Amino acid sequence: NSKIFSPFRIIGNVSNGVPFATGTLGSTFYIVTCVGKTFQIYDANTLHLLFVSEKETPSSIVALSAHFHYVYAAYENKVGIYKRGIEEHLLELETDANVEHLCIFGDYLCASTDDNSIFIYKKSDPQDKYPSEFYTKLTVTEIQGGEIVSLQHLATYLNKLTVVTKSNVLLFNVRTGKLVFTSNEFPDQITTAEPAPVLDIIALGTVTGEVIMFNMRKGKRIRTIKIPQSRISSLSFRTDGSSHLSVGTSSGDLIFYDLDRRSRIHVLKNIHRESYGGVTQATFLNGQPIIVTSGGDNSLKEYVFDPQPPRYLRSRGGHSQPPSYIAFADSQSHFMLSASKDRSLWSFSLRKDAQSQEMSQRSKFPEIVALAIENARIGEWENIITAHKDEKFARTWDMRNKRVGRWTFDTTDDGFVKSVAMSQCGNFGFIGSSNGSITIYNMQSGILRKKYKLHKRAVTGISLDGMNRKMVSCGLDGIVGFYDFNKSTLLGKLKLDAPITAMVYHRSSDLFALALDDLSIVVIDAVTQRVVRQLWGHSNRITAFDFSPEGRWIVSASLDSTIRTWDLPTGGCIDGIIVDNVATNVKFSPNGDLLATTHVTGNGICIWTNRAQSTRTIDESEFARMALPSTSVR
Repeated sequence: NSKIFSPFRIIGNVSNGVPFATGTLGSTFYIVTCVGKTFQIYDANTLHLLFVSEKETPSSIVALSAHFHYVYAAYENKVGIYKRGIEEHLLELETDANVEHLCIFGDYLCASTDDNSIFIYKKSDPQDKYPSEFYTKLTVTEIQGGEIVSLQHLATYLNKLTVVTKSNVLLFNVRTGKLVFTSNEFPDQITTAEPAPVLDIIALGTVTGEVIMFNMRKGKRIRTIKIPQSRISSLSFRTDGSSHLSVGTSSGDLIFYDLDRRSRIHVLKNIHRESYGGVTQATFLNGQPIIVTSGGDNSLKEYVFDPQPPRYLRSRGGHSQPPSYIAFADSQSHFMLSASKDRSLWSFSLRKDAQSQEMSQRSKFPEIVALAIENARIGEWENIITAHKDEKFARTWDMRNKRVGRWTFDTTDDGFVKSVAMSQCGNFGFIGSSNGSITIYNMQSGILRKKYKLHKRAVTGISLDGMNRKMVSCGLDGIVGFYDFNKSTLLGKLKLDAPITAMVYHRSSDLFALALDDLSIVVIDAVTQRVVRQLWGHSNRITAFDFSPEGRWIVSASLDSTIRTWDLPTGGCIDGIIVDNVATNVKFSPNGDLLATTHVTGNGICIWTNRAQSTRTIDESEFARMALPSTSVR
């Protein structure tokens, strides 16, 4: 519908809080996470991205299970059966209820719904790849038990499904339909269940921090371990020889307990954010001393036990909150630098492996409010500058070692840093203060080189031409400053009619654009120091903007929930897109091929293909109402 941009894919998505599944991969295992309406499959021993489901489900995936080489994904009243990210079959349950839980075992598929029904599907022939024929519908009436919490199959329990509810534990024979067992009432609410590696035993977690070892055959407790003032969210048994139990909690802690020594081994504190559900799943890999953990904070971590407290091994993740600032890190379209209000700085790969890595800050730094990066001096010295909220100094980072750098750059006028910039050569860093000063630092030695004082209000933008001749600045005072870099002379001043909130400088054309509080975009020629164009159209605050690499276009985003393309030779809007999720950032790839956008909701970065590498006709309400790119692509 848009004439310029077509949705490509989304970067930086790992997990959303749905408990991940584990399956078999030849000799190794695979991990299935949820991203929303898409699942992703990783190798368990490398965390390499193996698959992503090729086609989005109509609604959000609620449950994931893996059985051999098949993934079962529940959404609405449906269960999708996938192999290699490709849907091989779709089960539509005869109900308007939603599927909540899944259990696949023997010739059976069991899917419980939110009205306490359990739909049972069966293989026609045992050598079928998956169950497909509806067999029966069980129901747990409120007298038989409480709300269904989990469906489990215990080892050697032929044709027998264990249905754990909030108040009790039931045993159904799914072949005959008979309820063969129902335990005594449990006093405290059951929240979690997990088959033990020995006969007849299932582990049950409660709302109170109790893990109960329950014997299904005799129908009695065998053991009850108390975890003080914790709410259990996951259980898993180690199975490599050591009789250990892991207990995840909603507060984000992972507790390791020795079943034989009856003592608390250890506790990994706050490995996942509590506000996102804490530990939503934690699983020991079968036969291995490795535990895989996840939460709703978009991370997937792996912990090992060396032949001793567990040691961090590897992990994959992205931001837990929407990205606040982004930038292309290089001209080969390899990495993107991305900052979020979760106080993290990440580098995301744009390539197929979807690799990513958080910038080491070696309790986090305050949230980033401005960002600049240049690839010129990578490996040689610091090449990233960040401004942080309410801090009077900018920090530096090293893109080579993915770690914070040596220098901090003070404003010198007791103001906060409100803008940062870098020379193309990578030799200089620029810092703009809330008190008006502009400071120029040496990226190699960290030394203060030069100081300018023109603005009397916050400097909201700074840049320097590719030849380091003329430096330009903007501020909330509505002033545009022009300075000689080699000396320190004020080359000129412009007074604009509204406060200026941001600047983007186009080095190959020496034009720079400014976002003003009057909702216009002002384009200025740095050589002539004159306004050459003014763009009017947006009906709300401008969030971001960028030049197309050639210099012909400017693309802008706004609170009005639009993304507009402006042709500079005419100053007219030649394309407009209406999104349902306001764009907070827009950046062109160094080469004109891609457009990166960040939005109010969503942890990732949207990639768009510029399919116009066009008419000059004006538009109005002919804007396209486009959706964001699919998480199922690539």
